[PDB]
Amino acid sequence: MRMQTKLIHGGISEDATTGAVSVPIYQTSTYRQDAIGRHKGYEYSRSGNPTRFALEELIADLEGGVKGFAFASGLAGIHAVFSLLQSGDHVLLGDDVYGGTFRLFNQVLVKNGLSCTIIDTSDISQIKKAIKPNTKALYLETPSNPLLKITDLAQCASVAKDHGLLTIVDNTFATPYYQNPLLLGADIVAHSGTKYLGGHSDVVAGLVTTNNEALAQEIAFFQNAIGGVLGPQDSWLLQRGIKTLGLRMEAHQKNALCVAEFLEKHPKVERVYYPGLPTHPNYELAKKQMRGFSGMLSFTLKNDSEAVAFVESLKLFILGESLGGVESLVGIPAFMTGLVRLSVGIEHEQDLLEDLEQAFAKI
Amino acid sequence: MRMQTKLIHGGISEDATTGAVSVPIYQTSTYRQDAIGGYEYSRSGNPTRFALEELIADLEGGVKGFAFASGLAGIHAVFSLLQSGDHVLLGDDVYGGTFRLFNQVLVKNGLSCTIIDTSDISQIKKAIKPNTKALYLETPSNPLLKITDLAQCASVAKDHGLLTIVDNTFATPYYQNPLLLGADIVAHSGTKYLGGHSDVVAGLVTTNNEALAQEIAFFQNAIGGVLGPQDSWLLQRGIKTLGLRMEAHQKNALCVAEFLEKHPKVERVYYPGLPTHPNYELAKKQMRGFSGMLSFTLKNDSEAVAFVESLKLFILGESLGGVESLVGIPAFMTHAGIRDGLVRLSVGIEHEQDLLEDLEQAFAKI
Amino acid sequence: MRMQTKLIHGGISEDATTGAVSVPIYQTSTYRQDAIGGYEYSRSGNPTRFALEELIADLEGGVKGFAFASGLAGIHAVFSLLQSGDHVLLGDDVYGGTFRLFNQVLVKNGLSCTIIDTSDISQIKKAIKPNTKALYLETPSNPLLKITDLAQCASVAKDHGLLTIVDNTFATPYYQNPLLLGADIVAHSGTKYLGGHSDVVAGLVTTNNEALAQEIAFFQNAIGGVLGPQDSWLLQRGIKTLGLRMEAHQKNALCVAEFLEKHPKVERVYYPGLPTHPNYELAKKQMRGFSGMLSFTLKNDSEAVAFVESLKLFILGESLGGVESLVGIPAFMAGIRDGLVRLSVGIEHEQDLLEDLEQAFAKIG
Amino acid sequence: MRMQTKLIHGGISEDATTGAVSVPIYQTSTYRQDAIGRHGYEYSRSGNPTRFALEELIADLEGGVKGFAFASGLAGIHAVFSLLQSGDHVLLGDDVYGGTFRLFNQVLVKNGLSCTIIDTSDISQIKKAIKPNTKALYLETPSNPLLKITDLAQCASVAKDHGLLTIVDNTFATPYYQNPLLLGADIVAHSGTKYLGGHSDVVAGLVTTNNEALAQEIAFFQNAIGGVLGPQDSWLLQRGIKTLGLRMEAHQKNALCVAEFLEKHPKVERVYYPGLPTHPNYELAKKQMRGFSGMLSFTLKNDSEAVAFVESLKLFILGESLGGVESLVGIPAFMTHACIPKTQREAAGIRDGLVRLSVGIEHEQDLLEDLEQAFAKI
Repeated sequence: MRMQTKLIHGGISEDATTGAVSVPIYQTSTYRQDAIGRHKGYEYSRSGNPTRFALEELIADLEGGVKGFAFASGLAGIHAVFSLLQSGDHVLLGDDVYGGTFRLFNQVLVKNGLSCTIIDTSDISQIKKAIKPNTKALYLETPSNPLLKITDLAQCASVAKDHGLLTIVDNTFATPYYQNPLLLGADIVAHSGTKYLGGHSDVVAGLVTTNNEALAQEIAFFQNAIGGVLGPQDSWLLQRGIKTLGLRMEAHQKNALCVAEFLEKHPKVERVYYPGLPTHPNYELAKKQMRGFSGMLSFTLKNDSEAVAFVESLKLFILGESLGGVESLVGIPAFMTGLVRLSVGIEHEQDLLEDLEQAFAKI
Repeated sequence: MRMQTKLIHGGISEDATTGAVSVPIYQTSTYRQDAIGGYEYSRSGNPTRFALEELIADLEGGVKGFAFASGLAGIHAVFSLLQSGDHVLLGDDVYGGTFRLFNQVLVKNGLSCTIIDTSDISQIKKAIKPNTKALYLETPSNPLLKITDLAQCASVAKDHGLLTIVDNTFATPYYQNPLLLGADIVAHSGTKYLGGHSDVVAGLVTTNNEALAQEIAFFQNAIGGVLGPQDSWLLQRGIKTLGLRMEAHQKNALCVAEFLEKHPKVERVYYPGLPTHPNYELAKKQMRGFSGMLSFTLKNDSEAVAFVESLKLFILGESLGGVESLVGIPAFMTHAGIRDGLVRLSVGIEHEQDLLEDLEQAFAKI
Repeated sequence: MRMQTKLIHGGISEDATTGAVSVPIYQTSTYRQDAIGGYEYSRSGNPTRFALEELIADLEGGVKGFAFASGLAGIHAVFSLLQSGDHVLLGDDVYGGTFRLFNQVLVKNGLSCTIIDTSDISQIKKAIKPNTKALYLETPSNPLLKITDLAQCASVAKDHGLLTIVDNTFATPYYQNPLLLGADIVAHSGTKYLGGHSDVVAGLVTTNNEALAQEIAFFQNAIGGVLGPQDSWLLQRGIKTLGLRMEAHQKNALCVAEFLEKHPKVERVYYPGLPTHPNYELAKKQMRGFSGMLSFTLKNDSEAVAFVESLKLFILGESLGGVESLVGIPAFMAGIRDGLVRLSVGIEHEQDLLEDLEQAFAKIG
Repeated sequence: MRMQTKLIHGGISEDATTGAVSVPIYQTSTYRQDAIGRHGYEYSRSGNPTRFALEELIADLEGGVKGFAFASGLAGIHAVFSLLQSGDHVLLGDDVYGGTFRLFNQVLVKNGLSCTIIDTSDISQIKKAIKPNTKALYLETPSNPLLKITDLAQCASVAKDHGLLTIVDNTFATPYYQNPLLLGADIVAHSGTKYLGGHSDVVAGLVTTNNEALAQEIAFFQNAIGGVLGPQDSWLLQRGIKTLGLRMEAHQKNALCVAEFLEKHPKVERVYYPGLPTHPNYELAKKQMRGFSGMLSFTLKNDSEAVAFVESLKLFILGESLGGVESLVGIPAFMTHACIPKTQREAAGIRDGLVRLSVGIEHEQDLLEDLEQAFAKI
């Protein structure tokens, strides 16, 4: 079965006992057991839950892993991933990773004996040079946010492997529909389900999956030990949202192209950051490792002062703080995470252009 | 507003714009701004979650409330307040998962702990180091229901540089308020009595202190182990009957304890409400009642499994604090005074007679 | 919402319950509670004061605002964050009372300072000590209108562990917004351009930073140098015409600068709006306009007092930033010659202002 | 009116009096007049409706106030330089096409003017070379045969900040992919002979301008020197222009297929094409250009084999010109730059292994098969 068919029938997508084409929401905390040391499969909802498990199975099935793990948020998942390491360990970050991941290290992890080194990861040599005797992981994120900066996954993975290093990839922007880091040498993949996977701006969730059984034992342990689990209703809604991913990602791509092209041939606009443009640095690398480009695009205007007047005069893009939803979103990462980030939604392309038009006419 | 009225109308229990007597569920990740510069992003804040947070703050007399994906998610973020190189003092019978947090997650993140009997006040004195930054209390204890003087402990804690953190899961806010007794931070598993219907996994933390509130607020948002709006809403709904439930829990538990103690095959009963309990007077002092938690040791240890496996009403299972009665053997589940034969009962709200008849029939099988 | 609009509907410009287009004046000291557990005590919080604080936060791009009994009391509270044995860099011509605050108040409390020319970015680099915590800028500067590059000094301070503190009184939030140029704390003497009507003594402070906001709040409350409700309200009221007043101030100040410059009897003229002014290109870049503040030194230095005492429209007085024209010799009230005349150009008719100057010049040698 | 529509309806594209959807060919030397002092045509060296129609079109297409049609690309360039007085100085591109270099070297130099060859991508080199009597800067982008890109906006700005005029040769990128008058240039020159005609069947020059006074000046020397384009060739140039949009779309697509083929090839070294992301100033190229033409050049590894390669080509026509519907091939080192000593050639970046292609509008596959077999023989 193909990706499109897997989004609908993958993992667990059916109640085995009733035939329900939808996995039931197990709003429960505990489970009755036959004799002690002989359970019915589930013991306690923090450790495992049939609804959450179905979702965890789905994301594993999609990214080509052995196990999935659903979390209360993207950050909670990432946090649990880094709980695999001791104090005295080192991690190499990309120079433009998501701000909350930076704050995770800066303010939570570093504090606990975990050191990081920020480097440009599209500069393969900057990673070669940055490894210390205690470096235990390489944390990549491509396309990056904002700026959509592409990193070479297979290369970095190869390089991380001949050193005793973990390749941990944040696949949020380019979904499992467009990119599968585990098939390119990654050990652990993390998403914000809060974004595209959910895709209706109505769930806060993180998903992690892995290629490695030993890694999976570890991640499980810390999901259970720290307990930042995804609830069953959210799990169910995430899975429901995931069902449409393919169609949504297609529509996201189609729209964001029209938007990028229109923006590039504009008098008010200077540079434009989108992976689908032949004009974007490493465009070739992208077509190599991505089956498509999402709906994210940063960009800048020649007049750097108007940035805030432009964003605030738009009437169809929602001025808000997330991305990856069916509604188009807009931000300015200066005060949020003269650069303007667009999360192109799945509204009619013309209405999106007409909305950008009228907001340009105003500056 | 008294406790029993507060449970229903406390924190935010109403929708202000619409008038709705229930808080609406905000299944939403992000909010439109008229910005740039109330709500911005659901991990940082959410109206459903907030209403519950205000509720629990209101019930414990804290300045802020914090809702987590699980009890443990809450405790974890509480200990994220500390730097590597810091020292923590622990109870010798703290909940199994709390001990595992330190042993498996927090020690390897550079924190050190020391296990002392918290009912022994001089043991806490003797165990204090220069890097000791906090004392962690759980009373009554899981699973032996051991009682610890909260005023005394917080007193000794306060006149060193120490934080007094209390897990108040067993007594809930209906029967004990550690903040009003000198504690700095209070943590619950909302999965237990607060939800009460064994259908939600949830943590709740609250604090006396405005600055401490900012720190927890920081690590709630930064680590991101937040309760979802649906679970927040359901947990709030559960809390509305907390008062009535705890009374039934206490009435039944009292009845059961007095049955088990008078029973031929039983050796000791651990229940704070039994006059013969170590620190029974101290319980009456710091608690407005005892919950539904008790455990007992049966004269012949080898019969504990067979006893537990032949109960027909009590559900053999992992958790506690629900309307349905639960039973476990701590030795083989959640995990000094703990013998393989120890049996822990979570007395639910069924008919006292239905619960007694169940135990009667199970003893007849050993 | 644009700045011109924001001055009228920003922060809180309306009573929520009643719909009043003006914030009501809460002449109250205390509030009934349904406690134990919004407003508790007027020193901690007052709805009127808060309205003004929200407005300034909103104007400067801050997260919180803070209203004080005076510009000084605010500056005081800002520096109250620092421990003893800490170090601070000061502009060589910061406000006379800002020096006297450090010189005589904060020093004896264990604080240390170094006077530097801040328009010399290399000079600040030369003065950083290991115990230095903050740089304090003031541009344009009293009374020479010396301009400092906010963006660079912020950067230089940012890559060290330093706090950028800016006194934005002169070029108001309408012309300059330090917080967007990498500043951490902005402070105003509300007594000046913000009130605009020479009838309120006030100080306003705002910040980019949550943790700094917690701190400033703490010290505003603990020292208690808070602004009253009536003064807050009058201040907010004043702020509503800020945009209109600043435009007229500039239009007049440029008109006067060009008169004084082309004048035989005048030596130098200090005004950021003059092309031939140190760092004029810098002014244009970080400021959206030049204000009503200008100074000038005349050729006959001893005849400075005779000039000032013969002005009929301009008022010889002790302040600035009002709708009426003010004049003072900053020496009587390092650049400052005992014949430097400082002009606070009001919003009166320029012809009337120029005709007051003509007649004053026409009485000295 | 979008550009694609302008090519069909722009300037004068209709006979107002008869209805004709084609401008009539005016094979006439003269016109009857109504009375003395009262013409709107007098003599066809000054004015002719057929040529004027095409002239309007090129002004319209390039955003100029007036168009000028000349007997050839050179005639047009020459008429432009006929503005400057004896004594004047000109900054010239080093990659400038033969004819234009020679125009100065062997015609304009002996007539008072004088030049300096400078690289125009390197903007400081222009600044360093401005003399007090310098009055003009002549740019060609993309260039021949290496396709160097040049910043039109900034080069036009630096020239305007001095006393200078900006003259751009917009032949390669057509008015369909580039519009220098809209980037601060004052005069635009084309070889109509090339892409504008499109069918390798007309020799013609086109010049247009922003400036009312420059328009007057160019009109004068057009009429005074008489290097005017004839009415039949004007008409054919206009006819070819009607399909410029389409032809350029096909050229670009075909050129890109070939570009990508060539650089994936083991026997090739550098590929010079502005439409490759790997190309120098590809960034700038995208900003000022709306598309890349059919012109590419490539060097093969074994320098000497370029000859054997070209001789086996059976679809690419070995020929001097460019910008036609048919695909053309040449070796600049021999076809156009044999007079320049091989070492100066290599300095200028022109090796004996540099082959140039004017990719036509044949089926991209056939063109690829053609290159495939030719490579196979070496």
